Amino acid sequence: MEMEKEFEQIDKSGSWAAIYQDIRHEASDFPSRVAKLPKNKNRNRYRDVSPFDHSRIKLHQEDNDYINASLIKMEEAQRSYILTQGPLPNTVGHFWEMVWEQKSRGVVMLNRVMEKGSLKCAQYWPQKEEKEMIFEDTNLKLTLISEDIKSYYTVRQLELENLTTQETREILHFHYTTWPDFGVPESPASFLNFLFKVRESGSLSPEHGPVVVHCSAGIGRSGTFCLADTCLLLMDKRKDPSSVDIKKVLLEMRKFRMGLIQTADQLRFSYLAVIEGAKFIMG
Ligand SMILES: NC(=O)CN1C[C@H](O)c2ccccc2S1(=O)=O
Repeated sequence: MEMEKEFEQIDKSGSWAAIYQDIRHEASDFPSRVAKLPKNKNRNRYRDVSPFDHSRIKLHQEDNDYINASLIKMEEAQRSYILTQGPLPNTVGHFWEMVWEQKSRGVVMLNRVMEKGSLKCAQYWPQKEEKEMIFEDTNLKLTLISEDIKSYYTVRQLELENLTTQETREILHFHYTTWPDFGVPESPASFLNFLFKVRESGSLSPEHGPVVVHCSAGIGRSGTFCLADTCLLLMDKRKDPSSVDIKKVLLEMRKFRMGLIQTADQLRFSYLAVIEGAKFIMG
């Protein structure tokens, strides 16, 4: 079926939970043996969220190459994404090592450091120009260059220096700051505006490594971001945009990381975002 009328048909029939459970039943199951090794327990935020072995990002390190991060490679859309958990106190150095080694331009953050009164990720970037951060375990230096605070999101320019080689690179930090503590946003308008700002920066384009996107577990809000982006790109590429099937795209992405889209409300929100976004693109 088309999307917008399939949407109204699920609303009128109140069957979002059943649609979402079907997706959960059909989703891929691949091994995640490296994630479960005892030496990696303090590298995982949640015991039930792990990268598959076949698609995990490897650190270029002979001691321990493990990080909780997955490469989502979308062949028809010609887009790739790295989805990862919010960094832990003992993985902030690994996080920036990955950004460097994968040649990423942008980092997309969809959570606040504290939500619901608890810590959802480490404070992994510097908040003042004159107070830079040094990660001694991976030999990187990180400096805040500029910060632009808007009503729904903040964009930061950061400098990452590999202290071994003295090479430097400019990284863009896109921080969506207004996702509610509970539920999903009422309108997708600010989330779509944010997606378009990431696109306009070059951070999603083939001349760079894959964008790094995270929330707390790296599957819920993070899944909503890449699902909406890929569906909109396919609608632009194809002769028949009504042939884009959001459930089929989601199942393709779940071949590369488990659990993408965590609730039936996130699934409904993803439909809403793609529907509204397809009108603004046009024409
Ligand atoms: N002095 C240090 O140990 C260096 N670190 C870098 C950074 O300050 C940071 C940020 C958030 C959490 C942990 C750390 S750290 O301890 O790894």
